[PDB]
Amino acid sequence: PDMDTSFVGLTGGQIFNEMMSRQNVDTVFGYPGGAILPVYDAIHNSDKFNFVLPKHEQGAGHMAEGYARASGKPGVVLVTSGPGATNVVTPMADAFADGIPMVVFTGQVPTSAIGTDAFQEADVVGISRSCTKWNVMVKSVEELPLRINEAFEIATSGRPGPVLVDLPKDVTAAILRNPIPTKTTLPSTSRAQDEFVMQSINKAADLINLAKKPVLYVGAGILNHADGPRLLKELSDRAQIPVTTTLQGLGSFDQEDPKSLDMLGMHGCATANLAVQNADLIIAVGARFDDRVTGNISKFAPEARRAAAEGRGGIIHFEVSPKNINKVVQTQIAVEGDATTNLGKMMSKIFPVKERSEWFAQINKWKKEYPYAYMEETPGSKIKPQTVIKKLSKVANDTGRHVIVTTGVGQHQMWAAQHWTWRNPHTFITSGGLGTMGYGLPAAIGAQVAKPESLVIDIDGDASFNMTLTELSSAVQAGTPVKILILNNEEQGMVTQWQSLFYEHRYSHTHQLNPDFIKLAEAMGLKGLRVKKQEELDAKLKEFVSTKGPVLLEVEVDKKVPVLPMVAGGSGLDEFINFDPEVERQQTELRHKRTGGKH
Amino acid sequence: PDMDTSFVGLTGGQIFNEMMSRQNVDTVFGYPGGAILPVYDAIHNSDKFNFVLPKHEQGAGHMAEGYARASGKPGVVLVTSGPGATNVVTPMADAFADGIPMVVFTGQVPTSAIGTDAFQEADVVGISRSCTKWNVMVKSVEELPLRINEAFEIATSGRPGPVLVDLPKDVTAAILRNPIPTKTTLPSSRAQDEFVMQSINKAADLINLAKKPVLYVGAGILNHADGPRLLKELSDRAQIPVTTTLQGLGSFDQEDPKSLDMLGMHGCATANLAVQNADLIIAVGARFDDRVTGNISKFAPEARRAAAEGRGGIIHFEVSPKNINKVVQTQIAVEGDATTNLGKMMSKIFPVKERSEWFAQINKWKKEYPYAYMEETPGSKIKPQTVIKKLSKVANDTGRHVIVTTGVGQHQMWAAQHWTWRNPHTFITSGGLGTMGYGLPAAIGAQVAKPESLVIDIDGDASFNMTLTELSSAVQAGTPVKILILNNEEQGMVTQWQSLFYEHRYSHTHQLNPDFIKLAEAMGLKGLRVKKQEELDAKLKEFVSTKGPVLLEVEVDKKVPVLPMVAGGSGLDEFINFDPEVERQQTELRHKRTGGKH
Ligand SMILES: Cc1cc2nc3c(=O)[nH]c(=O)nc-3n(C[C@H](O)[C@H](O)[C@H](O)COP(=O)(O)OP(=O)(O)OC[C@H]3O[C@@H](n4cnc5c(N)ncnc54)[C@H](O)[C@@H]3O)c2cc1C
Ligand SMILES: Cc1cc2nc3c(=O)[nH]c(=O)nc-3n(C[C@H](O)[C@H](O)[C@H](O)COP(=O)(O)OP(=O)(O)OC[C@H]3O[C@@H](n4cnc5c(N)ncnc54)[C@H](O)[C@@H]3O)c2cc1C
Ligand SMILES: CCOC(=O)c1ccccc1S(=O)(=O)NC(=O)Nc1nc(Cl)cc(OC)n1
Ligand SMILES: CCOC(=O)c1ccccc1S(=O)(=O)NC(=O)Nc1nc(Cl)cc(OC)n1
Ligand SMILES: Cc1ncc(C[n+]2csc(CCOP(=O)(O)OP(=O)(O)O)c2C)c(N)n1
Ligand SMILES: C/C(=C\CCOP(=O)(O)OP(=O)(O)O)NCc1cnc(C)nc1N
Ligand SMILES: [K+]
Ligand SMILES: [K+]
Ligand SMILES: [Mg+2]
Ligand SMILES: [Mg+2]
Repeated sequence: PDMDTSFVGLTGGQIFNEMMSRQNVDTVFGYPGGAILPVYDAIHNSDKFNFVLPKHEQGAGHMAEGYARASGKPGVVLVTSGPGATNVVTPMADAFADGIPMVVFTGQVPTSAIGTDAFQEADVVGISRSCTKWNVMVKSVEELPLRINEAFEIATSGRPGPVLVDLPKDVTAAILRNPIPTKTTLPSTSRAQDEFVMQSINKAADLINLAKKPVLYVGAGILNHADGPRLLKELSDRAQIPVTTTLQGLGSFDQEDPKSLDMLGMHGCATANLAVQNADLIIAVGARFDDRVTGNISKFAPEARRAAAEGRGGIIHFEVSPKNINKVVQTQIAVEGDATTNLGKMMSKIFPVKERSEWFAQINKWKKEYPYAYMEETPGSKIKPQTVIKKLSKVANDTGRHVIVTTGVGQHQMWAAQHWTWRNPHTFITSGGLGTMGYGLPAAIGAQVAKPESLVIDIDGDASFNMTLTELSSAVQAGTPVKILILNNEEQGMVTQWQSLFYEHRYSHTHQLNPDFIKLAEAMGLKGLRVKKQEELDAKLKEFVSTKGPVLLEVEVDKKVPVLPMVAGGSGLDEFINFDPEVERQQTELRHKRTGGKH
Repeated sequence: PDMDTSFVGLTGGQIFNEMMSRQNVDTVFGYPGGAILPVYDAIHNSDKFNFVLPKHEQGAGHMAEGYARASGKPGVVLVTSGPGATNVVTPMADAFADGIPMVVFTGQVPTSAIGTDAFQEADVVGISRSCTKWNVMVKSVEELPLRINEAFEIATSGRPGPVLVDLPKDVTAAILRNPIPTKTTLPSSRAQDEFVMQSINKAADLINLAKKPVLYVGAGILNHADGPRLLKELSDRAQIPVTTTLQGLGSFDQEDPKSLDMLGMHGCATANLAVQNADLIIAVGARFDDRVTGNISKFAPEARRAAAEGRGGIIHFEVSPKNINKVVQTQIAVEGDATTNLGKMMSKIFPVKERSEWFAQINKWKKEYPYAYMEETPGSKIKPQTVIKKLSKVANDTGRHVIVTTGVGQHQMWAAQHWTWRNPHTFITSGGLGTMGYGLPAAIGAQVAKPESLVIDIDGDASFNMTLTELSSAVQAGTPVKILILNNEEQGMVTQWQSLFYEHRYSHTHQLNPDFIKLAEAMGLKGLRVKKQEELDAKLKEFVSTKGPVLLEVEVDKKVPVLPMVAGGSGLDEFINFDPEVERQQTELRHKRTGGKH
């Protein structure tokens, strides 16, 4: 084994510093602690990268995710042992669900104290086993470079995800006394395989060229390659195929394009859902058929399954991970690998399509029939959440700046998804798989660090905001001019919505006492704005976006407004609840009675 | 009968409600979520117990711990799946380290969706395996009563600890269609009893033979209502000096002349010396962790010789056999509940007249190595230690029951050192895991447990930031907690270590703080601040007197080291002491190395 002596003499901590440089890391989010001190002393005043300090490790994790989402690079986290480590479990679980590249370094007690119920000791490798693509505890400093390189490679390959490297204090404080393999200190296809993939591509092209009512079901995977959107559009334009995206796919397709069906799924656009239930061929690109998208699985894509049975269609799946191939529904053709790459190889085999009048006409009728309708403002009423999104979307867009939107979890999140006009990739950063409330703020901060020149807006919910509102000061300390928008309905919207629907309006502990958000913002060091009256919304939104420096804008919005359309329970994607002003008014009455006038 | 049907017809959620009643649960801390909704609908407006809502599940967990610590009852947590569950990992790990009784119920996706990478699904049982005494996923509603009972029993027996019960939505929503064994619904040795007796005997002999005996007491003594009482008895009967661990504070009255105070890396010098010179160490409810033993090979040197010459050594009253002879080899091991065995051993103890020789040496140390520090000079900043002493008196002079919670760091050590501990179950601090942010949420839980008590949270600025959002929860729950922030605008304990071991190189140990007073006001509490020495007394009195929750920020002197200190490979007797000169020279050294920034 060829040896390297360049790290000989350095401490684990110093080697760590050098590896961050070699891994092209320009930002690290962390919080110091005793066990990890050897590494902190090493990166003290280091100019190899910028360090962002949160008030809580969970903040660090979510900042790393936001950063990764906006930059495309893996988010690096550096925390101490014990509580410092357990505090980043949620962010890891979150990054694991949404496939976000993240390398988490957790300090650990000295190897000689491990297993002795030592001070601030935790079985981090054990705890994080199920919420990381891979993890490891570095046994010796000689092993450090290697592990760091494996971590970054695993985190950024296949389906991106989080990895954890446990760093024992004695290992990071130790000095390298031995030369180590040159390989282990440097970063980073079968002919029959590529032969097999080309075969898959040909079969997929054959099916596409045969389809009469095709639909592109696009997900996050298309955004893991710079040319993803470009090729997706080319395919769409070439074969005249309408496109629908998941929550994590928004931004990949231009919603201004006539062929846009918008988001599909539980709270998706009726047109998109209808298109999916009636299509003879579903081309899934970088999407995992999760349960918030498929509706009742036995009712999913009936027309596509029928087409399959008749051998004239079905489902094509461009998936990068074998774990998600044929996991939820049986597919006819599975094109393994990087979606974008395979779309590029397949293009030339796709026959150019002149038009699909029938199909598009049907889709257009649904578009006229099922828009994202809702109860708009009326004289004297409170501001409507949906209206805020629509307006902010325009104001933000009219600035001509690059816009990135992050959100919390709940109704506001769904309305942001539905009513915002998505056009640019890597501009919507939201927690979908795990759905972590409190993701909004810290994610926005990370995103702003990744894209300093972008207008980063966090469309949050009051309950979600409370979870991590302490990072508000971090935004100030980090110099991230994030714009925090709070759609305040003084309730846990998404939950109350379910309680309204399935629990006869019995709201069990789903209404919390909020602090004065404006005074809070002021106390934290930001500008604070509030809006109650419809008349002032436009002015405030403009001041909000225009303000230089971090700013928080609270918008008092109407309460108990349900998010629609809605497919839940055993309903098929085409069996959605539609908005009805008459029914809303009826439900309202029924609510006041059932809650004894409480809500 | 053998079979019980008092549940047939009920939903898992309703059964859960009934079980909380049967388990004598009067408080539940939680946060709703989709997966756990069936249980929330069931406990809706339930009058079987009070529900406390935090802003974050971590808050719920720490509130449960504080509640458990102050009440003696297990803390019950109810959260949803996915993020709701992962958010209580830290509190569980914490409760696991300090042996706190806690039953955590986490909602889970329907059994039919488990393993499909379902919405808000997490392998909770897997994640929490290493930080819970036991955990389980309820497979069916028939199994619900059983699991709930096993959980509470395991959480409250042996060495208390946290347990987690995973509740699948389809299980809690399901209706019980089958009658279940009456036994399973009701809230639930050997001949080793001779070995214990033999031990209790040999220990009593060894104690009656000791010349320089020391009582090294821990949290274990507080796990029994008669612990403190029986501890004093033994101490008085055999005239033995008593030193307690951080988690032991409050089990022994520090007013008694036989009190050595706290031992350990930041413990009283006298306490450490006594331990190092003792021929016999009686360990009661303590696990010899590294923050106490110092350099293990240099620990209890005289106790060793006494052990080698068969005239003493180490006696250990431990409930968990796993912790016996885990750190240091003991001579006698009395298994079981410390309090119980102390009662059984009492009579076999010869009533000592006096130990004037031992006490002479001990009182010699007390006069020489007290908790000294650089006191306030004119115009200088308020000293953290002073605030603690002053508050200790003010709080005490109110005649109310006082409970103190803290964050993690220097302020925590100063609270331990300079407060005069006398009542059991009055100091609630995170020691094993040492979780910053524990202070506030713990105080809230403690206040819920003891409504009439004056609950004070002695926090640090950095620690406070971690969970400062629960400030509004305090208001919503109606818990008039008193939040004290010793603001040194730094991560004190870490800067102290950076000053000591890393040549005054403060790497990311200075966070930007918000306006604590405006923060408090925004959260709905009264906010007070103190900068001048002259106003400290007035503010402390107003602080304690204020009705309702209140926060007081006291600007204190920065870069103040917690002493004495036993770090690295130092034995408990090789501690660093306070020196006025040494400190002035250290300040100048810090100024030179930092250009003048610190
Ligand atoms: C309250 C709430 C409501 C929600 N409502 C909806 C809704 O109505 N509709 C909806 O769609 N979502 C909704 N979501 C989000 C949902 O839970 C899922 O997180 C999301 O739909 C998953 O989208 P995705 O499959 O595109 O992305 P991912 O879950 O990230 O999956 C991407 C898939 O693409 C693969 N992949 C990754 N990279 C590549 C590559 N380079 N080449 C090829 N394949 C690749 C991955 O292996 C994976 O299988 C909601 C979330 C919450 C919290
Ligand atoms: C910054 C910081 C500084 C610290 N500094 C110090 C210091 O200077 N000195 C110090 O002492 N601590 C210090 N600590 C706390 C320390 O880390 C340990 O948490 C603490 O000393 C453990 O005390 P304990 O053994 O009494 O309690 P535990 O750790 O709770 O252990 C109790 C033991 O008693 C047993 N037990 C429980 N119930 C019973 C029963 N009913 N009958 C019999 N046995 C029972 C248990 O099995 C266990 O072995 C510090 C913590 C932090 C965060
Ligand atoms: C929290 C760090 O814990 C260590 O990793 C650790 C654990 C068990 C035994 C010895 C050490 S050690 O003696 O290698 N290191 C420390 O004890 N460090 C340490 N750092 C800080 Cl900032 C505070 C502290 O103690 C109160 N202790
Ligand atoms: C978050 C709870 O998730 C469920 O446990 C879950 C998981 C996978 C598949 C079906 C369900 S389900 O159809 O039994 N329940 C729900 O889907 N519930 C649910 N509750 C809320 Cl408050 C919001 C929500 O969706 C946006 N969904
Ligand atoms: C959640 C968490 N993150 C990091 C640590 C590491 N840590 C232990 S003590 C300490 C010092 C800072 O506290 P502070 O509240 O400012 O009080 P001080 O020590 O200054 O009195 C730190 C950062 C921890 N214990 N818990
Ligand atoms: C409560 C909940 C979603 C949304 C609620 O409220 P919010 O005010 O933030 O937004 P709206 O829905 O009211 O807009 N689900 C459980 C949950 C608990 N805890 C965490 C960290 N994440 C979660 N998803
Ligand atoms: K849209
Ligand atoms: K004391
Ligand atoms: Mg809300
Ligand atoms: Mg501090």
